[PDB]
Amino acid sequence: SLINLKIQKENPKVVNEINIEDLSLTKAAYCRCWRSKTFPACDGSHNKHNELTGDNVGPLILKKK
Amino acid sequence: DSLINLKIQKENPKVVNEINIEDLSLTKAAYCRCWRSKTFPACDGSHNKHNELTGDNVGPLILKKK
Ligand code: FES
Ligand code: FES
Repeated sequence: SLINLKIQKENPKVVNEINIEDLSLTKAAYCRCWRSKTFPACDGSHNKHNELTGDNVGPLILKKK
Repeated sequence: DSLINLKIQKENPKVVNEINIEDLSLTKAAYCRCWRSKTFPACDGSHNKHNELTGDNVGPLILKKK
């Protein structure tokens, strides 16, 4: 049932705040699988998780107007 | 190690959500990273029960504006 295996395990609730107006990218993918090496950004690790596990998780994509 | 999402759109082989800056109403909006929210992709604090039951430490992503 653990979702997060390794990230900031000394912190009892990992919460990331992002300033959506400071997007340096036209879109930006944010991780919902707790496997990204760029966490809280998405690096595509979700694909390795889904393949390993048979899961169907993917990122939240933030997009500029 | 094992499944993260148990229930949400299991018919969909990859659940991706997009959000437009301009569609964000509030100065802050919480997005779920635990796959337990009844308002997915929004966070409704279901992570708290998940954390208490499993000894996990997951929390939402907060998008801040203005
Ligand atoms: S690396 Fe986790 S959702 Fe993409
Ligand atoms: S309900 Fe899932 S992170 Fe809050």
